Amino acid sequence: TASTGFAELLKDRREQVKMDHAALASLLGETPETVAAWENGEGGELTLTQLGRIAHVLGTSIGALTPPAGNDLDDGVIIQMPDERPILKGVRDYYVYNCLVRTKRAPSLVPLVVDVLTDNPDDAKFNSNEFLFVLEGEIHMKWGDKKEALLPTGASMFVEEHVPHAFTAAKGTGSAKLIAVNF
Amino acid sequence: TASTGFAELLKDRREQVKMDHAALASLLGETPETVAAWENGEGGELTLTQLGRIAHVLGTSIGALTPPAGNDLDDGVIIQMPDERPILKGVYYVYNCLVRTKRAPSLVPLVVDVLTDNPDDAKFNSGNEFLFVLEGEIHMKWGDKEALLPTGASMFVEEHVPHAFTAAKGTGSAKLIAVNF
Amino acid sequence: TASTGFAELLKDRREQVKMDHAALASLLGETPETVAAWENGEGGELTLTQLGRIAHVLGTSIGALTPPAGNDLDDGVIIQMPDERPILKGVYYVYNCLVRTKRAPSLVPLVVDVLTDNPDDAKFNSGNEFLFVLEGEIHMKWGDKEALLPTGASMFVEEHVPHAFTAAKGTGSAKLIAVNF
Amino acid sequence: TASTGFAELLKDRREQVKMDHAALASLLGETPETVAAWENGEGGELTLTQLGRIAHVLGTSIGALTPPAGNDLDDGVIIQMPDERPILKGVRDYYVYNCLVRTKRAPSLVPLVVDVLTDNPDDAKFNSNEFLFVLEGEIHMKWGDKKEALLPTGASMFVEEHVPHAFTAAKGTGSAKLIAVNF
Repeated sequence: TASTGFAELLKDRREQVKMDHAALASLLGETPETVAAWENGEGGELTLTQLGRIAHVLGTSIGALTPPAGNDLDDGVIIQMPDERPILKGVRDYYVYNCLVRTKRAPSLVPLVVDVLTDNPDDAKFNSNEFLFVLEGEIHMKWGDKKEALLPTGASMFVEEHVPHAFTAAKGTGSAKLIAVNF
Repeated sequence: TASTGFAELLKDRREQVKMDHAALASLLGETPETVAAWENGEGGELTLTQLGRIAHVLGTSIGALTPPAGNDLDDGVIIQMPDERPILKGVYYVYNCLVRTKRAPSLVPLVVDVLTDNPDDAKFNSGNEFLFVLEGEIHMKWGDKEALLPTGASMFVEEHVPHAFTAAKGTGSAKLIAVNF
Repeated sequence: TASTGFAELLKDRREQVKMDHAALASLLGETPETVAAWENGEGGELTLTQLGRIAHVLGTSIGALTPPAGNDLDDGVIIQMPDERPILKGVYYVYNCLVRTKRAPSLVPLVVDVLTDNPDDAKFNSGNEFLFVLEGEIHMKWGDKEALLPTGASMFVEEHVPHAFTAAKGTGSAKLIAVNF
Repeated sequence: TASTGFAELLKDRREQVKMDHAALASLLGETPETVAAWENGEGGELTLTQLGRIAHVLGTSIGALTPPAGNDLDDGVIIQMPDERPILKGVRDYYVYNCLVRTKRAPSLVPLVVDVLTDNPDDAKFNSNEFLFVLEGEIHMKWGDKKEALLPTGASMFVEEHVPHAFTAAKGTGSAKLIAVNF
């Protein structure tokens, strides 16, 4: 939880720097009562700005004083039925992003089924780790300076971070689909 | 800046999970305009609880949406003169805090004044820690082991290890330089 | 290069711990010339045991003294055509390995052919793993829990979690795309 | 241990990539017997070059197939008496490095007592995280483009990684000493 995580992390950092409620309260310009309260799990109303100041006085970051994402698994597993997929369209029309399962235990995991609706290579716009798999059709991949390659169904690829790239269905083939797993 | 840093990282994350303003807004019970306000540096009054909810909806943590500690160095250096040391009591023990930096938050160095020379009254307490015997003779205890450490002796203590120091029996007091990192 | 990488990192570490050739040599029972040979790219014949001793004397690990996996990317990209997939048997299970890279060693993706449609004969096995039901209906088990997953369903399984799949009872077989990272 | 660590890490990576002794042996051009042996703790004689090839085939690094530094603590502690300090002189004469305690459980920890024998600032040569404390005398610190500051006994400082810097005793004071803790 947020307030409880903050309460346990605040106390930890406080002592880590040899301060007692009195000492931190003084640097902060608050009462030992207040600091004691926060550490009792009563800081949920503290604002971003107030938190930044606390983080500054303790010489660390807000992230260091806040709990991790949390657990949303059921005995280590999380499942998503195709009916629950949130959808985002890249209108210009061009791409449809069908978001697959995600988890707070691995925040960087952003998997998707990307429908590639355009089959005009020249109409590809560079975006800028990721694993991909051609689900259906033929994909025309372009990367680097805004190289390319034509990939058949079943081909897989890895694109390193910061690598600008664009996807389009093979010219004339109409459309294509791919699984993109960002991680 | 906290508010500034959040605006940028919030935009990055929301975009990362393929969420438009409306979607995020819908899940939070807010307006798409309010989200755009946040991503514009106007999230300063957001409460810890709210940030947590925003983080939860974006499947990540508050730390992921907040900026790093910051930079308080002068071309890579930060210096502390002996007069600036904050002094904290261990009422027993006196902690004279040495230089610290937001670029290495875990660095907590100190000159510890060890005021008691009676091991029998030693009290155990307590990441990694490096120690150096600055003055006197230190009686050290740990485990649940002991050792007499003369001036100039150095030691390393791993995280979670209970230990205690006192000046050698009848020596009055001693000083340690402790570097927690 | 392994030999090249080692030469450089060996020099860096030895210097880091304030050791001259002679000192290192003394502790290893070698000559100062032999060490200079190593730091010159001539450590190719050193045995695993020896590297470990060198590492030990330098108070670090063999990994600290050896180069990273390397770079097999083409301007950040690596591609695998369906014909290049190595195929491995799970004799039951067929593992068609997809693209891998030395720049992300933990990435082990596959298309798994699930050949049995009898949950009773399911066998449990097994970092993080993302899965997608490519074809058919998958019967999944884990914990010590079950679930019927239709085509297009996606799942995430955390490290150390025992689980097993089989095609739905009487469906013959199914296919999964599994991404271990 | 090295051979045993390698045996447990090799097997781990092997299976991690779905291979059996036969499969890896084939890619490697060796017998399942040999690979089985290595995994039985019999690979201590493998050379650096041979290891690199194994690491290459398994698509990872030698470090990923080798055990961590190891444990050299006594119930979490390691002590060094001033008599055991290894010494290195920076002759040009100029500096004496009295190495303090080190540990395989924190390899980056390199503490030292540095005797600054020169008191001619102009004779300071830039070296290029670290915490420092002036033990004795006055130190003249220079950093950045090959800024400066005069630090009295008891002052402490933090120097970030890659920051080129040079130390010298205050001009005319003769010599000085400092504790330098690299980490």
